Amino acid sequence: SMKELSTIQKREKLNTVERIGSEGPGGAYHEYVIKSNSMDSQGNYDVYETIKFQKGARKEEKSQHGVIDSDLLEIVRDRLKSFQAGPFSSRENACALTHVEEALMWMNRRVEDRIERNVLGTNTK
Amino acid sequence: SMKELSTIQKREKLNTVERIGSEGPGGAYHEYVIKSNSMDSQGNYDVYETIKFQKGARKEEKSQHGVIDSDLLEIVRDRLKSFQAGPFSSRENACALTHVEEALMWMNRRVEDRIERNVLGTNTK
Ligand SMILES: Nc1ncnc2c1ncn2[C@@H]1O[C@@H]2COP(=O)(O)OP(=O)(O)OC[C@H]3O[C@@H](O[C@@H]1[C@@H]2O)[C@H](O)[C@@H]3O
Ligand SMILES: Nc1ncnc2c1ncn2[C@@H]1O[C@@H]2COP(=O)(O)OP(=O)(O)OC[C@H]3O[C@@H](O[C@@H]1[C@@H]2O)[C@H](O)[C@@H]3O
Repeated sequence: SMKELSTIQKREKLNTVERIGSEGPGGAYHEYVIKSNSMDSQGNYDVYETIKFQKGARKEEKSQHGVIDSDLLEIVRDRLKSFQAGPFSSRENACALTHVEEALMWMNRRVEDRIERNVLGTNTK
Repeated sequence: SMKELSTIQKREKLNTVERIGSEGPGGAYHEYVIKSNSMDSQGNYDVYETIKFQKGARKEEKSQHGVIDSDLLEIVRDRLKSFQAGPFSSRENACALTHVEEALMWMNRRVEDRIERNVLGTNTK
């Protein structure tokens, strides 16, 4: 099945984000589609992109390799840094960037804690 | 051309994220690759995914449609929400999720400000 995400942005959205499939390992969904909101005059949706996540903890049998959430945030972190070094910097970009980095820091704190407890990549609290 | 991002996570990374090509509109890069740190039985990457961004402000001549940064953050917001409803919820996930959402709110504050000033989709401060 598929459900569209309710996004924080409400107006002038370029793309919609769709959640594909059912809940899987960790309680998470593992496939998302980014799709143009509007069509051109020939009916084409210029953007139609699928992102598939790592599905199951990496050391567990039958897990499948994929993207991980920090990868996406690192890309947006780099984009925001570029925008701030470019001709159209803004305070909003500055604040978004700090929050994206703080998210990444919390995700990495989780990783390093799981390394310390020797549970990274396993289905263990 | 290609450059590996320096990520907040330093250890046990699933994937490497790379920036492809040169700086373009807005001072930003517009192509990123996510590739696994693991190889399959034939020495090919288990994961090799490419993200291409909206390139040029949307109303300018020759701009190209693509992913936008808030789409990626919305996917991560949904994943963290799922993790927090699932069997392996954690305090780090909750703090990460609030920061992702606050980043999305700042990004939307920028959008709505540019709408009010009638500059959204144009190369103007
Ligand atoms: N913030 C988070 N990031 C990643 N996983 C998280 C998480 N919060 C909870 N989980 C779940 O907690 C267990 C071990 O987690 P991790 O040890 O970090 O596993 P990892 O090898 O990186 O695989 C990650 C993959 O495992 C599955 O969910 C995991 C897995 O059930 C799911 O498919 C995910 O894509
Ligand atoms: N947080 C941010 N998000 C998007 N753009 C940002 C930004 N900070 C600065 N900019 C740049 O500032 C100008 C007007 O910006 P936006 O009006 O928001 O334009 P948008 O139509 O959404 O296209 C976006 C595309 O325009 C190009 O960069 C823009 C563009 O030079 C670039 O290729 C980007 O992918």
